[PDB]
Amino acid sequence: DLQRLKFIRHARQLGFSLESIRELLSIRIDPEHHTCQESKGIVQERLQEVEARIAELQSMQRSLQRLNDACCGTAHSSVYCSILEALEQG
Amino acid sequence: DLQRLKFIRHARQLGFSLESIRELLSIRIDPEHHTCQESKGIVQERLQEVEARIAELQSMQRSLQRLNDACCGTAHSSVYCSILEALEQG
Ligand SMILES: [Zn+2]
Ligand SMILES: [Zn+2]
Ligand SMILES: [Zn+2]
Ligand SMILES: [Zn+2]
Repeated sequence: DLQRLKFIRHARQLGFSLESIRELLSIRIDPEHHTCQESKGIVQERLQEVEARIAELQSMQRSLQRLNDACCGTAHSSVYCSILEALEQG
Repeated sequence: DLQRLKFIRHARQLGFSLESIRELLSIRIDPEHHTCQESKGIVQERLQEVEARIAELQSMQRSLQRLNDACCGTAHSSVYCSILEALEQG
């Protein structure tokens, strides 16, 4: 029951890079020589990384939604498929 | 100017796996023997993959937002930092 393992798992579940986690463990073991500025910087970095991803994934999701909704999804010959036509224009 | 290269790039920008792209190129080269059901299935699979990711990334973003907002981010000794306390409870 080494408590820092739970700490690490939680940082992991938040998608912190191994390098960021090393920094956090460094702060955790010696708090008297680190500040809120350092720990917050690590969080802001990870937060910006996540928000940028979510944005580029939602862009894809919107395009994928249009592609999905326009196709009939039946035995209709793919010779007429809008999905292939769309991927052609991009 | 081999047009299928543009096709591939567009599928790439949508985050389709290499295997899905192989399937699309197979449909593209021989449309007379494939249907909208096949091409749509490939799109739905990718769409569900993206929506699940966006959901797990937004979960992180919400937690990261709370962590970020609660910390003063100044020289305040990390001995009092809420970020480390939070990562402790998870
Ligand atoms: Zn159709
Ligand atoms: Zn179709
Ligand atoms: Zn503080
Ligand atoms: Zn703090």
